[PDB]
Amino acid sequence: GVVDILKGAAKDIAGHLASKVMNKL
Repeated sequence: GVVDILKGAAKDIAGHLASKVMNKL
């Protein structure tokens, strides 16, 4: 449920950092 999905959040928010670098270079 929401509990499990919460795990994907850390991956999304954290994974977002990587995407930020892509937009830069």
